[PDB]
Amino acid sequence: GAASMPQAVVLELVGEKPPLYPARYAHGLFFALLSRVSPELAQKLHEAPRKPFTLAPLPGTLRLRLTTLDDGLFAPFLRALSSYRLARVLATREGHPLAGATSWEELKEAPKREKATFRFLTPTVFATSKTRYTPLPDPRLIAGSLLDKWQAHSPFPYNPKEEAALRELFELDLEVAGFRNLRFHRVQAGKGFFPGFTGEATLRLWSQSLEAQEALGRLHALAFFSGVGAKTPYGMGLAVPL
Amino acid sequence: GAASMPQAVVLELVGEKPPLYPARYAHGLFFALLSRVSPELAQKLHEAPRKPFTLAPLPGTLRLRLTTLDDGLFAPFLRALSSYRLARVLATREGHPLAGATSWEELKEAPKREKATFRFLTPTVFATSKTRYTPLPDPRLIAGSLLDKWQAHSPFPYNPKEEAALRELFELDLEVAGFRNLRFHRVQAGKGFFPGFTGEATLRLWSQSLEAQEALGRLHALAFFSGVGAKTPYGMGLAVPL
Ligand SMILES: [Zn+2]
Ligand SMILES: [Zn+2]
Ligand SMILES: [Zn+2]
Ligand SMILES: [Zn+2]
Ligand SMILES: [Zn+2]
Ligand SMILES: [Zn+2]
Ligand SMILES: [Zn+2]
Ligand SMILES: [Zn+2]
Ligand SMILES: [Zn+2]
Ligand SMILES: [Zn+2]
Repeated sequence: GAASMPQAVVLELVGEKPPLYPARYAHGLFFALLSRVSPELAQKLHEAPRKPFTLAPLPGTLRLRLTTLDDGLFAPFLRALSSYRLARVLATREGHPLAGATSWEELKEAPKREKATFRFLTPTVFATSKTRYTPLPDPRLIAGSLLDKWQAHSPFPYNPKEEAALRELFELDLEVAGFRNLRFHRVQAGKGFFPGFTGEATLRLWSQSLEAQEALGRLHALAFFSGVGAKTPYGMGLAVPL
Repeated sequence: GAASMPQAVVLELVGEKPPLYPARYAHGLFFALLSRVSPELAQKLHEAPRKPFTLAPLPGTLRLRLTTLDDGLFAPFLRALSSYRLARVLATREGHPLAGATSWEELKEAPKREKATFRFLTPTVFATSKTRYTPLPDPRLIAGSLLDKWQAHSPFPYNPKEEAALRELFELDLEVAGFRNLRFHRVQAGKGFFPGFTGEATLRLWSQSLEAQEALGRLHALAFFSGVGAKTPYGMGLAVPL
């Protein structure tokens, strides 16, 4: 088919009599709509440990944001489109600021940055195998997670030496320059519960380094689609570049 | 002389016409009072890179909190005791909740803990040599900093193997269980400016381990006097155990 690329859409649900703590119901519903047309396709996903997507409720109307780094997978579904019914599918920025698509080429075209600010809309956490969970805006973990996602999914990965150079630059010269409205959360992400933070955080390069700045710009742009950290398929790590 | 031990005192200043942003003036004043009696003793301190104390302004009245892990050094000074005059010296908990003394033996007698909460009243930061500054409540850094201070100043240090065991336990099993009212700051600490955080943070041992729990209790108690992290002589790292 045509070239795959990252995409985000916002599903607008309106409920006549909504439950008490609606966000929790994100999973049950997404599948319901998905299963309504194609019970079959819903199955592989509920079953799969291969989750090639992020799904998170936004903070009577409930908005569920879905993103993927591969266009192709949810295209048919997008074509198809309690007391919650589906009022709108917003697949454009015009429809919703958190919806839209961007090519990998465009992401690569992203302007270089000395500083990069992120708004973490849903609890965000980092998983390190020892599994340790870090619910803090560690600059190295934020950038490293984004770089992991880029290398895993981009058609334009950095080569090993570029990658290692970037990681060492991050380790050496990337600081958290500030944070705002930081809050601790503990939420269900799949079967278990995990700690995470929300709020805003700003990363800064101590360094003047073109390579690093360009990388930072690209990774900052990627976050809109990829999210940050662990459990992104389960509503966690929704991170908007500012 | 008599056995040295940690001590904290709160100096109560009252200013008829206070400056705009009073806390900044903490250093200039502490010396002034100190120099008023003994210009000579003030000198070694302004000069010394050996700062065996912490000094921080509390958040017309300005309160300056002074602590030491060695009683002996500021005893003579304590005996002696803008439009700011010194109204009171509070050297007891009865006088002020953040003043008082505790023996090393008592600190050792501290009850074991699975969880330990700290209130960071002044911006707190960790220095790691690569110098990297971490203005976040990293559990390993909090506990490691406190253990550093204990080992450096206690008459009852852990032996090398005990210490290493503790550090590995912290690395493996210590989590940040929560945080409240976290805020980012950038403040002058001596000659330069440094980032730091304030707020409350709670550490939790995943582990049931008597050794670790006892250590956590002792370190949690020590913080009242030692502070946490870097630049404690310069108003930073004021951490109250809760
Ligand atoms: Zn389910
Ligand atoms: Zn282009
Ligand atoms: Zn755990
Ligand atoms: Zn992936
Ligand atoms: Zn992929
Ligand atoms: Zn001075
Ligand atoms: Zn006793
Ligand atoms: Zn620096
Ligand atoms: Zn020391
Ligand atoms: Zn000492």
